[PDB]
Amino acid sequence: PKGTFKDYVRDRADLNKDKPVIPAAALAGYTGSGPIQLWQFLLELLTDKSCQSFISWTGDGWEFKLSDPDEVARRWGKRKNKPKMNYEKLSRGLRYYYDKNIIHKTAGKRYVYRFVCDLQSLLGYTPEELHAMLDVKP
Amino acid sequence: PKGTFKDYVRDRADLNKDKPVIPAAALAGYTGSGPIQLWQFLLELLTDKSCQSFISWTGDGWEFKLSDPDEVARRWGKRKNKPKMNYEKLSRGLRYYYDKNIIHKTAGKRYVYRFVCDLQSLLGYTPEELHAMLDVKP
Repeated sequence: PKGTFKDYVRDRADLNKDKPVIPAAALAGYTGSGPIQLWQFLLELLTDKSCQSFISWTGDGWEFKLSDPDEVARRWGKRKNKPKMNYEKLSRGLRYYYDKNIIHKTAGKRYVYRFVCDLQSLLGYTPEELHAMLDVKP
Repeated sequence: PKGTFKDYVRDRADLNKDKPVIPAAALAGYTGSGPIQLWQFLLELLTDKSCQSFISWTGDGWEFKLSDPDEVARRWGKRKNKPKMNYEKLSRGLRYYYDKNIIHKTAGKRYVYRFVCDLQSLLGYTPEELHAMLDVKP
């Protein structure tokens, strides 16, 4: 392409990309879920500094917000090779996690959710630790 | 719950896994190649310290050896969700790269090939540079 592959990688690194704390494929392998799942993908985006403009931790425990839900849906589609992925499907996926108690929606607010499963024990990180590593303001 | 995700990751790191100098996905993205191609996959394995037992650089420029061709094929099939992938198909794939001048086979030797496209200009790395980062004996 333009410059060398080395340039490409350096440019991505400079933009804080390709180094999520919790890579979805890695978490899928660890949990043995086979295919990558939406909740694991959201976790990767939330621990990827380059993604903070469209999805981020609110600073309240495991609560997060979708600043650009369409972008989130777009990336999800690309990751699962489903070009037809959209916000309608993304929201349906999120509602599915309600009864599964993986993700709950924050009442009286919009596009704000919270992981309600025990991620601290599963992941080995506290909300504080993760927020420091990602330099989250709140 | 065999440890935490964090332990799972450190365990793999202690085995020199998950850190290829040239990830196939990244290379495909940079070249705008779409799906990951076999030659890109070989480059990934060749720059992944954890794969040296079945595929490695010979120490002569961009020449490499498939010490365990069957395992290489298995990993390729696994990466592309192609369960039928095996040595016969992998070898067919390699031969296809001949007239495409991407990879040529070293005559007179067994399981030895060489990238013949200009990888130095494409990657930004010299063979010797990669060899050093990978502790190639030779």
